[PDB]
Amino acid sequence: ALTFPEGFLWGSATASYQIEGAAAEDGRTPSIWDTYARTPGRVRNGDTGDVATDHYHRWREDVALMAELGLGAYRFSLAWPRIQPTGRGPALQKGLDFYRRLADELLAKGIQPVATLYHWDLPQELENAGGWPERATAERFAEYAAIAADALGDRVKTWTTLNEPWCSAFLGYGSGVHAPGRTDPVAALRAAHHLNLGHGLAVQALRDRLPADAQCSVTLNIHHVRPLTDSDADADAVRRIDALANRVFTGPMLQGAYPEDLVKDTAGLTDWSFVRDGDLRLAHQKLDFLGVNYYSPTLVSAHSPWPGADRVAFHQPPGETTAMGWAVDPSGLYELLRRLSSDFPALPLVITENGAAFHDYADPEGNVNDPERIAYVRDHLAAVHRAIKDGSDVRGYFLWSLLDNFEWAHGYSKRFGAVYVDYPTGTRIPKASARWYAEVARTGVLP
Amino acid sequence: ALTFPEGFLWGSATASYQIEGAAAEDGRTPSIWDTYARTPGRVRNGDTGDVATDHYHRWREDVALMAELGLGAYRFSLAWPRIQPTGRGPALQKGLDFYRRLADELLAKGIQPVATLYHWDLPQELENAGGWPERATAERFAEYAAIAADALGDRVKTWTTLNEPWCSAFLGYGSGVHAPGRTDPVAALRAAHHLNLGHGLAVQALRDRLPADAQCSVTLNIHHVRPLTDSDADADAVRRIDALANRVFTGPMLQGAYPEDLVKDTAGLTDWSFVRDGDLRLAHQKLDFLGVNYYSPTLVSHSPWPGADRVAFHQPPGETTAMGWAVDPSGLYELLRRLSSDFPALPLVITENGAAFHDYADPEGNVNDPERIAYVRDHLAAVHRAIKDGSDVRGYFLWSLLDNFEWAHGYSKRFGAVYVDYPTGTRIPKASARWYAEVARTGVLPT
Ligand SMILES: OC[C@H]1O[C@@](CO)(O[C@H]2O[C@H](CO)[C@@H](O)[C@H](O)[C@H]2O)[C@@H](O)[C@@H]1O
Repeated sequence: ALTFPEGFLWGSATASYQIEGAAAEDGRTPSIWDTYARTPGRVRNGDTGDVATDHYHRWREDVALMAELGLGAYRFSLAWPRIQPTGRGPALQKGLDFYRRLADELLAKGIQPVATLYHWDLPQELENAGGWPERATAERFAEYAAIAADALGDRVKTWTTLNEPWCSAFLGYGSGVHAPGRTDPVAALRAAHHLNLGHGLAVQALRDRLPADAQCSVTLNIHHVRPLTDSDADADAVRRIDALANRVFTGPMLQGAYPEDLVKDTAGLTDWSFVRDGDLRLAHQKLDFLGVNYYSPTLVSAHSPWPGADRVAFHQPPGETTAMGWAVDPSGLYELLRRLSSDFPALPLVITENGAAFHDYADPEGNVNDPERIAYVRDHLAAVHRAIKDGSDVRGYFLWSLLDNFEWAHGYSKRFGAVYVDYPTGTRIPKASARWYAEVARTGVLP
Repeated sequence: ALTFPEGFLWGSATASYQIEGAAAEDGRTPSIWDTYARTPGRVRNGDTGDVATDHYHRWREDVALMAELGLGAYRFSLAWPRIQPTGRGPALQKGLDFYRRLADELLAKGIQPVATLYHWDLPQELENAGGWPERATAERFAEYAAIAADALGDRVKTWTTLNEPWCSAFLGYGSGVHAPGRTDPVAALRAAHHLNLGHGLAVQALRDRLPADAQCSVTLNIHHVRPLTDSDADADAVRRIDALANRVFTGPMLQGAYPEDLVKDTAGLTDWSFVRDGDLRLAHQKLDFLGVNYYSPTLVSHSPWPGADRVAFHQPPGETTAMGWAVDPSGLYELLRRLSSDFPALPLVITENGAAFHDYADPEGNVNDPERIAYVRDHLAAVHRAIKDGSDVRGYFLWSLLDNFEWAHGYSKRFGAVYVDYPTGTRIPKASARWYAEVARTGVLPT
């Protein structure tokens, strides 16, 4: 039985388009994912987030559920399309009101609201104007950040600018398997840069409009890259992928510069002239903690999500697999945390996303048993505890996700929730893992 | 497009314990599967068929769906536990009445009732007395056949004695992964013989109590065994498994003799003294057609394969289903060609073919299963080729009309053309249901 540090934060996480629904209600206009999902062949079975879990209408019930589970924090994302339809123009108060009431209720329940400004639902109009590969998008994001802070700054004290920019840039503009579905290596790199720029401009805006005690962060899915063999070549492959997966973001955001090896690796693709003088300084803002997302390790040896790394081959890491077919290896989380502690010793860490998809089902008696999820979470929490014992400054853990939801290109075919959702009715059924996690959250002890 | 013979029969199939529920109503007492499911660790998540799809109560709705889908036949099994609780004594009219009403409803809507006498739900009392390894069970089964024929003979004109005796004998008494859960190679072989015997005695009883035009059959899951390599050693492994999986039943049932190689292969286990004088002639009864069940190929190079410890099994190449089984329609084509070669004068009916996929109902209440449509279409194409090449196949039954209790897998695997939300029992015809209906209506297979 492992005991976690005093004050360790126990929460769950969700994203706006994945759970809200009410896609065309109260002033919300389409995001790139609305467009993408409605495009034949882009999302499994043509699923869309039109309704999803209907959280927009069931929000009060969901907060009550969080309270019953004894969670200390709730990480959610703000829908740019609801707050500032089209990505420009004035704030839409009706949109902000949804988050005002949500945040107020969370606080009334003693649950800390943690808001992510951008979790992929870019207003379609901004993509029409060029999307992330277009510089203006970064400036538009900073204006949106100010709008959000002005409206919710008095109730929300923990802010995250972006969630997994690697996915937005490389899957969104590199391999095109995520909205908006474009496939151009240079567009992907430009997108990555403007996400770095937007992030910095947003933190600047947040610091200026939020109370002095407010916390600001960014959430990155830190790939833990390992080599297939001891070969010197495979070690170079690890470097290349680490550069593209992590350092293209941690470099600018946490060090104020793009890694030189990355620039060299991509020299045949671009000269990075879109990096205007001063952009790196703006991207490099002081953060209160780094949000880390992790699910599985990476093993290595024009339409790719890895511009310039065509020589690299990827392999299935060893271990049992989840419904995503991803390997289950908690050692990757431990090693990843140690790497971060070594590279950024003074930066506190928070696991903002970790969880697993399994083929859950409600039986005739109305129960949803997911012992596999309990095992996955338990094992990964053990790895986190071990990293902490070894010196890593980890301050919290957020289980992706409180609810089964729209898992992007997979549609509703993949269930990650602690709480099962019967989509046709919207009925929530806490799974066995919800009851187990609630105990961990209430005792701070991992059995 | 491929056009099937205008007289080709199109149906769907189910089994009593898998769909009925009402496990303790109207006099029904525990079958070996009720007992097995109640045993910790035997069935996924402790699932049981106590409620299942609640078909015992909602059957009228299911027959209505079949009619809506234009199916020409419905294959179902009779629950011995409902008809004769202890496996002997007075037949319960309430039990018989359920099936009489069901058969009448099917006929009223132009659907041909096809009844299977035994689909694994052996009355517990018969197991307490020895189960299938005990000869009396075969005798009791034949007396049960007469009871069923007397009560339903005026309505049901197509009868099947046993469904997949290989599973009953070897999974039930060999590896113990199926009810009753015993693990004894000799018990498994004795069970196999008594299933062979019971089958024959039942056919005799059916022929005696049914109208002259009634048809009798047996359903066997015929394993299509292939060797990993072209070695003679692998070829012999194929022979050994083919003997244990198929010929241990086809030999006695269709040829009046156990294959000599099987007797040799098992000489270290038994001398088959339980095979009494006259037993082979009894097992060898003329049938109107052979029911064939097929899902995936078998690749070879406590066990359910007595005397075959020198054989290893491998994952056959191809896409996989939720069961992890390889999808290979060529196995069905080849299997049919072999049966046509071995038993040319014996008509064939595909009594079971289908696939499990991780289906879900989306927010709009739809269940899309294009993977199942592809599976069925591909296998039907294989059947059509077999027919064109000379195989006498006269019907096809999609396992299963409904998602149901999939034995040791519990409710974790969905095979239905119709989705079932277990907590409510709500039925939602999947995309495959509408697609299959079109095929069953015109007999035209769109490729
Ligand atoms: O020395 C940079 C250091 O101070 C912070 C405030 O704590 O930000 C200032 O410096 C930036 C870089 O020149 C400006 O872009 C920003 O507006 C300004 O307040 C931190 O972000 C940084 O770590």
